[PDB]
Parts: sequence; structure tokens; C-alpha cells
Amino acid sequence: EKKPAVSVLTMFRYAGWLDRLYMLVGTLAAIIHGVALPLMMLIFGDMTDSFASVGNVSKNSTNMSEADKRAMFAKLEEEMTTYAYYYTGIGAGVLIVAYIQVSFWCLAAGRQIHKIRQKFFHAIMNQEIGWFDVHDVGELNTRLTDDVSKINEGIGDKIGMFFQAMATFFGGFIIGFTRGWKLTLVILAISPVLGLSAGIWAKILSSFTDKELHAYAKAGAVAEEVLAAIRTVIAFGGQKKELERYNNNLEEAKRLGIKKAITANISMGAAFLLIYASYALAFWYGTSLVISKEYSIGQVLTVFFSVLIGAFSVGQASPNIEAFANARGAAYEVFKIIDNKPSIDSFSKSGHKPDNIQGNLEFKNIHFSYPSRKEVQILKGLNLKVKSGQTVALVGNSGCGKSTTVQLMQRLYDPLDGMVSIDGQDIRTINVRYLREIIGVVSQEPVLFATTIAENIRYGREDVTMDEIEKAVKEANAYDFIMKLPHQFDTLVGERGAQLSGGQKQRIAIARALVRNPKILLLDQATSALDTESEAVVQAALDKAREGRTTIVIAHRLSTVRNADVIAGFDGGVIVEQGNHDELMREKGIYFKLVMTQTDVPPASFWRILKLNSTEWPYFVVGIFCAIINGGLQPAFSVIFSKVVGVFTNGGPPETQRQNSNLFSLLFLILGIISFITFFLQGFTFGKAGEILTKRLRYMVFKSMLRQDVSWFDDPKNTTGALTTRLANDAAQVKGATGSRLAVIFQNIANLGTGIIISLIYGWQLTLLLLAIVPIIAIAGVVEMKMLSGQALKDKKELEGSGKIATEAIENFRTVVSLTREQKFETMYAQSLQIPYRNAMKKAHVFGITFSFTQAMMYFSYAACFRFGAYLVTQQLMTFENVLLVFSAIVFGAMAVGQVSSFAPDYAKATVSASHIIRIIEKTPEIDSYSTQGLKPNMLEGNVQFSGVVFNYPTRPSIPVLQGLSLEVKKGQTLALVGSSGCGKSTVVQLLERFYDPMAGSVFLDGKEIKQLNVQWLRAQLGIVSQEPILFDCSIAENIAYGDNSRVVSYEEIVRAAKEANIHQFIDSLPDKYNTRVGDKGTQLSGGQKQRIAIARALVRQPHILLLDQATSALDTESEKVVQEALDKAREGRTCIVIAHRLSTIQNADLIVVIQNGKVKEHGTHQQLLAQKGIYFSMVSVQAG
Ligand SMILES: [Hg+2]
Ligand SMILES: [Hg+2]
Ligand SMILES: [Hg+2]
Ligand SMILES: [Hg+2]
Ligand SMILES: [Hg+2]
Ligand SMILES: [Hg+2]
Ligand SMILES: [Hg+2]
Repeated sequence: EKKPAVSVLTMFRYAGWLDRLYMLVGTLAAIIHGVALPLMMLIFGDMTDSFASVGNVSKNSTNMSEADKRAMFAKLEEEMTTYAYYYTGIGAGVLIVAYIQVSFWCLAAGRQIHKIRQKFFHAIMNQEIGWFDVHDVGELNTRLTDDVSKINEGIGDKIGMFFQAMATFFGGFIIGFTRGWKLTLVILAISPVLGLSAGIWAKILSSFTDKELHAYAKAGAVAEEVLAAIRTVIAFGGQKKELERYNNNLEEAKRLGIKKAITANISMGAAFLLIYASYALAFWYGTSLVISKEYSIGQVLTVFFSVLIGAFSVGQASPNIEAFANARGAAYEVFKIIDNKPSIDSFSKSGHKPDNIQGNLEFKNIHFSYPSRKEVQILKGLNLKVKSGQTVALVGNSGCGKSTTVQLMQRLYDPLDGMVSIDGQDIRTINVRYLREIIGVVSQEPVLFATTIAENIRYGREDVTMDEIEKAVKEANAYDFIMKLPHQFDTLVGERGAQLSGGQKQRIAIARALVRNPKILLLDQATSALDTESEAVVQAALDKAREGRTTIVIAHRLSTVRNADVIAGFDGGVIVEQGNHDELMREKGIYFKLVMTQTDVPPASFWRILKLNSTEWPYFVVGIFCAIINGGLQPAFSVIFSKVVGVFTNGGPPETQRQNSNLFSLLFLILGIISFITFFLQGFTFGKAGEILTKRLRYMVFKSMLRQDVSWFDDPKNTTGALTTRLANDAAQVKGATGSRLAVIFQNIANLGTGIIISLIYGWQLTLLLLAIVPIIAIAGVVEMKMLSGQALKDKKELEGSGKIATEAIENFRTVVSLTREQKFETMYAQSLQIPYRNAMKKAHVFGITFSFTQAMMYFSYAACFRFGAYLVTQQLMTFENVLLVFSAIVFGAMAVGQVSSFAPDYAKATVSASHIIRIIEKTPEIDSYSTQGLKPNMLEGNVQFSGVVFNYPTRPSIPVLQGLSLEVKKGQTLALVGSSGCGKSTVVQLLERFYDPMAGSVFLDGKEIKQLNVQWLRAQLGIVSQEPILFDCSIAENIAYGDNSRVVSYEEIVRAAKEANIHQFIDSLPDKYNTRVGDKGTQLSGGQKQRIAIARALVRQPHILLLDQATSALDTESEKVVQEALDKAREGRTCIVIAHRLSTIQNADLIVVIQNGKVKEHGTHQQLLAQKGIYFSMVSVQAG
């Protein structure tokens, strides 16, 4: 894939003349900061030149014993004063400059973002309604804060950091050439091999990356299927059969993960070799040029570093480019919306605004097709008039085009052909806001906004008084119930507040329209979702609302329409018939046909996690030794680098300056080789140690997950997705807290430990300065990581309130356009952004300082060392070689632990990722399905008995469900459970399945308490038939055979089960009869046919109990009767408990139980409970209507 982007010059629109100034000044700062370090290398060379000019004089030949001390040392004391005044001068200039760099760029970005948010949100509120039809709203809402966040990255400080790095790239290669061009051109001849070597691996590391996500996608698809279907898994006890499927597809991503683990460390050691190799080749050649008195030692050390600084400056500007390019990419999708102009402008002020509107409506030859499918036409040549004050009712079948009428009259769409007119004037010639202000809509499903009732009404009109709210509420028949609410009119409604009934919400929606006082009223299926009781009060409110207004209603439920003035019957976008109720009933057309049919913070320890990888201890031993060696190469380099410069800066005969240097020069390749080996071995032992640990933990987890009982899967935290996540990536991230953490610690110890030792003996005074400053500079890098993340939470949390407003407006956009309150949410959006704006303008002031005080404390400490270290050479207390042997042992070694710790996986994220694993493993359930003990008798009777069971769902222990529920079920007969809502009938199936235990009471099977039986054997002789049957992506034969696990199951056994389920006849005509793959790829079976499979699945087990829980939850009229044939067949000679909602099934049952509030109110046969004239008699009386 390749996504488009914006031109550079476009993207920086919305940048006023002040914003254009900050970026320019911010650059000139960034340029200075970029060159600031090259000058430190240039001075560093001139520093060693002063030391080298005397380093060999005073040693070989002794002119005087103490009159020569002053001679050479008073020369250095005057030369080293300037080099020290120079070093502090940079850190002072950095402190100023580094502030300007970050401050001015983040400021110019902030002023632009604030304009973008408002310009982008207003752009969305201005779009057409056909525009919302095509686009996915979910991405759009995230696009308001994700793409906007993506632009903010690539126009803030990240540009300042780019011009800083490029000012070093040119600033570095400049001083290299101008102080000595031969040695640089050597290095620039090998660096293409390094830029080549780096890119080739990133192509192979991205190769072994994307090969991995599609490798676990096979396993993770099994994880997502099971943990969503866990109720069927536990019910049929396939908790070991799903483990093998998940495991057999789990070794692929292990062997593949090693090919990354090897290659990932080759790419390091290969590129790390080429550093040490390019080190020798530049030092071997750089030393040959000082022997001949062409260069000094200062010239080599400047040019060699200043190239590597300027060369490594590329890699420091790579992500800052990608952020700027990602910012252009995200800015394209945004700026498209701002510059997109609609034909139906809800903000324009063009058309007329006619007063004293009578409401004469007309439709003239309307042809319309929704923008999703132009090819199909909904309306074709539709003509219709509506006289002022009259009510017209539109009726028809499906695909008729009724709801289009409401949507064309608000002008949410423009008709292709024809003309919609109000009072003889075309609708397209009047102003849109005034049009929708003179119209009130009453949609099918009523919407309420997360505010008070008063604000919900004030969205009808912002300037309404509280007296007018009371009147409009009274007219809507909503007053008396509002006064019964706790906080009267200030009661908080919406998603956030108390839930109101459906009939109550729609009456509020009326009051919004009534406040507008419209001349036209539109009702789009206003009472479809409401029941018979709530509809009656609303119709009185609507009939009141219609008085003196022209009205068009999209009417279902035809009885409400009989008193209407005129009816219109639709067939294929055309009105076929029109007249009064009596006329169309007489016509015996379309309308007559319709009327007559009606009438997360756990604490895991480091030692616990490490024990998980204990079964591969030999891999850990090698990685420790190997980690020590690579940790030893860093202080080794400090010697070999110092021993080189020690030759030409302490004194020696030119007879030995060749073999010493060439030795030390080729000792870098020795370090370079050993680097390549230790990386090739670090990722071969700790690498496999991590990829084994992933596979073994994903198995242990998914094993332990299925062990858990149902109350665990009932939790809100343990959702099927959050468990697949926990099983997918969290299971693998543990390895960053086992062997990787030992590779770190042994490398950090072997480096900084042995580096501390050496520097202490070679110079005990200077180290106490540096090892006192290293803690200071390391802390500063941490506090920036803190305040960068602690501020990331603060700003991103202040923005959700702004985002809640937007989310409320996008998710209900069709509403707000009808209320014409686009401007309101715009202001509400802007008012919410006033807080993060004024906060972010001081954020740049902060991060300007924290960036300056980090860089300045480094350059000042660079001067505090080479000032104090110079004082140690003047007093003859240490050699300049020992300075570099101290400095490049502590500093370059203290930098090494960061380059290590920053390369390894996130240890904090790894430990918490591991603590979640251990809980999921070490958790044993109240009901161990994997257990083996239990009575498990040879008694095949089937006497069920509940005795006073008391149960509360542990997810909600406050509510009760069952209180003293007792009931028996004799062998072979049927028991039916019925009741109102929240009675507890479905709990019986789950307690006999033993998904949960009861708090008190007991459940017996064949006179034996089920808590003593084996759980698998209990569920074995129970045949569950769930409401919505879960079918797995597999063939018919395997899905049915899943019922009875651990059986040979041959061809002969399969067909008998499908026969008795009444699918054999339907199957035999299907393509490839019983081998037909079922799932998303294969044939889609109807809801009734799926249930017969779940019945067939239960029949193969041959259980002596059958639980039927709300089966037949569908309207498949033909397939319905087929299911009941199969259901009656299964119950004939088995103990049966039925969760009854259909009144036809229960009449022939042997016994019935009416439950209410966990108590049996009455029980008996059908005829007895009918003659009881109690609760059960009330239920049968309802169907007589
Ligand atoms: Hg910033
Ligand atoms: Hg319709
Ligand atoms: Hg290693
Ligand atoms: Hg130093
Ligand atoms: Hg119920
Ligand atoms: Hg399957
Ligand atoms: Hg039965």
C-alpha cells in the first residue's frame, strides 16, 4: 500500500506571520545547536595538540628538574585556560539556543493545531448527509484526534530536531575536510558499506516481522473462537480438545520467531563489526599521517569524531522525517474535509426565508436514489400534494420509499429529477436553516443528549425560557412523570444519567420540536419501537402536536392512522391509491391488505518470572558468559583508544610508535570480531530461550484459561478480546524480563563495573567527579522521560471532554442537522478546547527548559571534566592518556548501558505483562473441570432434585436471583419453568451444568449431591440445547461429533443423529451432503436449521437428561415446526427440563413450575394450573388477542 500526502508548502497554511517567525527563529537556533558539538570536537583536537606539543618534550629529555616544570606547564596553563573558557561558552550558548529551538517550534505548532481542530470540526459539521452515508463514522471520530495528533508530531519540535541534525551533518563533514580532508575521504569510502549494511537488514527484519503476525493469526483465530464460545466448550467438556488445536497451530510462530531472533542479532553484530572495522581503518591510517608530521594527534581526533558525529547525524534525523511525512499523510485526509464544499450548505445564507407559511406541500415528479446505490431507484415519478393544516399518512410495503419523503422534505438529500415545493416555492430556493427551523422531525428511535432535560429541550431553540419549557413539556404529556423524577428538570439524562423508558424519551423529543413552533411536522415511524401501552399516550401527544400544522407521517402500526385526513399507498416509489380510510378499505388495494392482517495493578517479582524460563537453564549460562564478554569490550575499547593516543600524547621513541599503534589499531578488529561473535551467540541462546518461553506460556495460559469456571468469563475484565490480547502479545513480552534482563545486567556490570575499577587506579581523583556526575546526567534523562509521559497523560486527558462533545455530535449527526444545532456543538467544541490551548502554550515553555537544562548540564559537565582533568596534568598527578582512559571508560561506558537498556524490550512493560500471565496460570477454579475425582456411578436413572437453592451471580452479588427454589424431576417426564423477568429460570440449566455453585441449598442427581460427582461426568449425561446454537467453523460431522468427545465416531453413527434431528432430509440435497464445510466460507444455514444441529449434537452423547433452554428463538415459520418435531422426538424417553416461553410447548408437559423472585408460586399440569386461575392462567389469556 502507498497512501497520498500533502505538498510541503500547503501544510503550513494556518501559520500566521507570527507562526512563520517562530519557525524561522526556531530553525536558526536549531542550526546553532547542530554545529555546537562539532566545535567541541574541533576544540578537543586543539586541546590534545597543546598536550602533544609538550607531552613528549618534558619526558624524553630533561632540560631542567624544576625550571623545566614551569617552562612547559606555564605554556599549557595559558593554552588550557582558553580551551576551558571555550568549553563553558558552548554550554552557555546551547542553553539559550536549545530553549529557542523547542519553545518556538512547539508554539508555532500549537497555534496551528488550535486552528486545525476548529477548522476540521466545523468542516465535519458542514458536510452533507449523503456524505455521512458513504464514510465510516468510527474512523472519522478517531480521525479527529489521531490524524490531528499525527500532524502535531511532524510540525512541532521534531522539525527543530531535524534542522539540528542536518546542521551537524554539514557542520561535521565541513570541519573534517577543512582541518584534514584525506582521512575523512577514507571514512566516507567505507560509510556507504555501513549505510548499505544497515538498510539490507531492515529489509530482512521487516521480512521476518510481517511473516510473524500471519503465523499466529492461525492460532489467535482459534483463541478468539473458543473464548467467545466458552459456554459451549465447558458445557461439552472439550477443554482438552481445544487445547490441542490451539497447540498444533502454535509451533509455526516459534520456529519463525527464532529466524528473527537469530537475524535480529546478526544485524546488530554485523553492523557493530563495521564500526570497529571502520575504527581501525581510520586509526591505522590516521596514525600513519601523524608519524610523518603531516597531521597532529588533535587533527585526527577531530576529523574522525566529527565525521562519525556528522555521519550518525543521519540516523538521528530518520524518525523526524518520518514524523513529518506521517504528518503530511494524516494532514491529507484532514485538509480534504476542510476544503470540501457541499451543495446543501447548512451554514450558507442564500435562499429566501418566507414568513407566514401556510404549509402547502407539493411533490412533483420526484425520482431519487440514495447515494450508496445510484443503480437502484427508490422513488420514480412520485407526485403528492398536502393541503395546509391537513394530515397525510404514507403506507406501503418494503423498499417503497416512504422514509425518503421525510429525508427529502428536510432536504437531507436533493432529488435527482422533479421538484419539492412549499407554498408553491421550490424547496431548493429557500434557506436551509430557516427551512429546518420551520420543520420539526420525530424520528423512529428517539435521541437524547448527555445533558439535563432543560438543555435537551434548549437544543430545539437556545433562547427558550423556563416558562416556555414547562408549557411545551405539558403539551407533550411529559410533565407529570418529570415531576416524579429525583431532580425534576435538572435531572441528568443520556448515556451518563438515569435511563428513561422508550415512551418517555420520545415525548421529550416532541417537546424539542414543539419549542421550535414549526409550521410543518414530520414523523418518521414515530411509534414503531414502542409497545401498546406507551404508544397510546404518545399518540395523544402527537395528535395534540398536529393541531393546526401540516403533517406528513411515515406510519407503521396502521390503527393510529384511521382518523387521518388522507392516506397514500406506495408501491415501488409510486403512489397507487389515495383517499380516506373507508375509501382504501373499499378499494381492496394495498392498504386494505395491511389493515386486515392486523385487524490493573498486580505485583509480580523478578525471581518468580525468571523461574518460568528455568527449564532452559543451559541457554541462560551461555548468555551470561556471552553477555559479560560483550560487556567487557566497552572498557577494552577505552584502553585501546587511550593506548593509541597515549603513544602520541605521553611520550615515546618513534621506533616503537609504529608497532604499538598498528597493534592497538588492529585490536579494534579483534573487538570488532568478538562483537560479531557475542551478538551471534547472544541471540542464539537468550534468543531461543525467549521463543521457547513464549510457546510454553501460551500453552500454559490457554490451558489454564479453559480450566477456569464461568464466573471468571462473566467478568467485565476477562472479555474474549482482552483475553486473546493477553494470550497473543502479553504472553510473548515476558522474555524481556527473563534472559534479556540478565543480558542487560551482566553487560552493564561487566562494562561499568570493570570500567569503574580501571579508572579508579589509573586516576582516583577524576573518577569521583565523573562517577558523581554520571548519576546526575542519567537522572535528567529519566525526568524528561517522566515529564514527557506525565504530560502526555495530562494533555490527552483534558482533550477527552472536547472529544466527548464531538463524539456526541458525529454519532448523532442526522439529529443535530434536523435541530440545526451544528453551530451549538461547534461553540461547545471550541469552548472545551480553550483549556488545553492555554495549557499547551506553557508546555512549550516547560519543555524548552527541560530540553535546555539537559543539554547544558552535559556541555557544562563536559567543561567541568576537561577543566578539572587539565588541572591534574599540570600538577604531574596523572597523564593525559589516563584522562582519556578515565573519560572514555566512564562516559563512553555510561553511554553504553543506555544504548543497551534502550535496545532491549521495555522491561517495565514486560514485568506487568508477566504479572498478568502468572495470575492466569496460577488461578485454580472453584469448579475444576480438569479434575478427575468424583463418584461417577453406574446408575443410569436420572432423578433430578433441587432443594432450596440460594444463588447470586458473583458478578452482581447485590441482586438476588434464586431464593429457596425447590423442584424435582422424575425420570423421563418434562418439567417446565416459567415466570416474569428476573425470575431465575435460566439459572437452573447453568446450576445443573454446574457452571456455578449455589450459596446455600443443594442440587442432587440420582439422590447424590452434584458437588460429590465428577464435573465432566456430570455434564457428560446432560444434553444442553442453547438458545442461539453456536456452530464452529468446521464440517457438519465434526460439529455434531463435538458433543461426545473422546469417541471413535464412525460413518454409521453420524447419520442416525441427523435423522432424529430432522436435518437428514434437508442435508441429503445440500452440495456434498454431510461433508459440507459450515462457517463464514461455506453455506449459511437458517436459524432453525442451526438449532437442529445443536440437537443432533446432544443426541450423539445419548444422555439421560436433556436441558432445553429457550430454544427456537427465531421467526423461521417453516423451520420452526421442523425444530419442534426434533425437540419432541428427543424428549420422549429422557428426563427433560425446559425453559419455556412458547405457550404451545408447555401445555403437554407433565409438570410446570411458575417462578417469581426465586420462589415457586404454583405448579401442576396444564389443566390444573389453568383451573388454578392464577399466574399461569394469566399467561395463556394474553395469546387470545
Ligand atoms: Hg512540543
Ligand atoms: Hg417501507
Ligand atoms: Hg552476549
Ligand atoms: Hg575529560
Ligand atoms: Hg424469566
Ligand atoms: Hg472445526
Ligand atoms: Hg421428557
